[PDB]
Amino acid sequence: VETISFSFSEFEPGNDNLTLQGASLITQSGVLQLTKINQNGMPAWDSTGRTLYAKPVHIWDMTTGTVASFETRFSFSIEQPYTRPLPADGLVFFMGPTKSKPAQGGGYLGIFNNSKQDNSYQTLGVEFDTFSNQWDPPQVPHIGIDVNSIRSIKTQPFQLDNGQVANVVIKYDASSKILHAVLVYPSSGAIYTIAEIVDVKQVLPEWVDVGLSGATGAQRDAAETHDVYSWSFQASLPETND
Ligand SMILES: [Ca+2]
Ligand SMILES: [Mn+2]
Repeated sequence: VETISFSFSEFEPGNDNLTLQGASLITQSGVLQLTKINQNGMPAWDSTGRTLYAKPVHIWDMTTGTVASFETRFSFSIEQPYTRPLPADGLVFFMGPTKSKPAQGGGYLGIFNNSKQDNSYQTLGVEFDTFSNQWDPPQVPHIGIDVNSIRSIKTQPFQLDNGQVANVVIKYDASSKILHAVLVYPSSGAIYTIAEIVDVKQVLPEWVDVGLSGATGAQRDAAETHDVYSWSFQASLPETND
């Protein structure tokens, strides 16, 4: 079994296991800030940032025809200092082609270029969307499963516990092809669950980059924080199948 796993209970500046892109920054306090925060202490608008694990992950093998099962857990907080103008856009856990660079920001969350459904994206993502774009359901925020498109195949509305820490668990079982995600707010005890069938062999390339991406709106003050406090990941690829 080909396995890979990493666990960051805290983030350390200079850690070569993580690749920071765009506005993403690791603070001295050990927090990963995906989007920029100005010196005045308020979140910056028109900011996009991503963090990728420095090594590619083997998700499926064509020779043996096996597919990896995986699980990721992370804690984040989104603080919306203002109710107006409307806060944007969110953050997302994604898997896509290796050597990927940031895509469009704003509602595309840094991983897509348009709102079209395109196989060439070869990207899977689980978003936490805070702004309702034209391709979105009216309710925000919402959890969404994105498969080669910013237009989710399935969404689940949730209530934001402003500025509080949320715990997320995303698990993929290769045997059943079920991607199930859970979001829990310890502060309020709220629990949200969402699941869908995803055939990763049909969507993703054999080796992928895994990461987190966040973005703020293009309108002045259409922003919020996208802070990550911890992140762990594990994948197991059966080397054979007899
Ligand atoms: Ca959106
Ligand atoms: Mn959405």
